Amino acid sequence: EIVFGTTVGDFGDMVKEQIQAELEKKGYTVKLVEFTDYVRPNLALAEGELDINVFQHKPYLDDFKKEHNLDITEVFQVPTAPLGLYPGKLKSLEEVKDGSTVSAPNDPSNFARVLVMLDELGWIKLKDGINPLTASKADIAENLKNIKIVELEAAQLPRSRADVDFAVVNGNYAISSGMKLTEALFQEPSFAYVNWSAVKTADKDSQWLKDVTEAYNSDAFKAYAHKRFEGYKSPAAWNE
Ligand code: MED
Repeated sequence: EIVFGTTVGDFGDMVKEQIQAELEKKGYTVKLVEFTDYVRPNLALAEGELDINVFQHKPYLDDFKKEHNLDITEVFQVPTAPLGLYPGKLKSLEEVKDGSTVSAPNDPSNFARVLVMLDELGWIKLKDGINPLTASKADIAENLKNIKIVELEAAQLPRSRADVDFAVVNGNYAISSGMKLTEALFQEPSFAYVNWSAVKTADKDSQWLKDVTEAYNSDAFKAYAHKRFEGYKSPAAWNE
């Protein structure tokens, strides 16, 4: 029995609609546990409540496992809903004003993504030569449009659109709140945040993980993903 943990929505649908049957064909049973937050899944994995989770990108994982002393590691990538800047009280990028508010996730690896996006938009200017994966407020050279960044817990970002001019929303929460990726005013161009599964390091060589990895890389899964998850960013290894 393989116990998966995912965030609600797209990553759990992948298990229930495609992966689970592929693994049952090989004699496994599958249990899915879903989470509404980003903090519990790696802790449940490390404590043995999960065998594998699918919810995070590698910058998040690298930071989280180091901070909390978790002996876990990434395995394979999965199709991922991209990060986007979405309309809030203002409906178009050209409407940005001096002092416009932008809501952003408050954890460091996802906050960096917002600063890189704001620099790409020309709303702020980051210093030269920084590490984009750890971009922080100290790396801002000039806040060109005096953007006020409103930092929130990531799950709160869809609801923040009533309170801020623009909202930068993680794809999993955008999808699960009924937002459409095509409604974004600007989508992150990077592929560094295509999400990874994670397991306890002790399990990296297990036969069950080999079978899970094959399930997420099958022709059938790719065909399903391309239809069910249009506009998602693909694993690098799919070589699309
Ligand atoms: C926990 S890392 C952030 C969530 C991830 N699904 C993303 O690519 O936005």
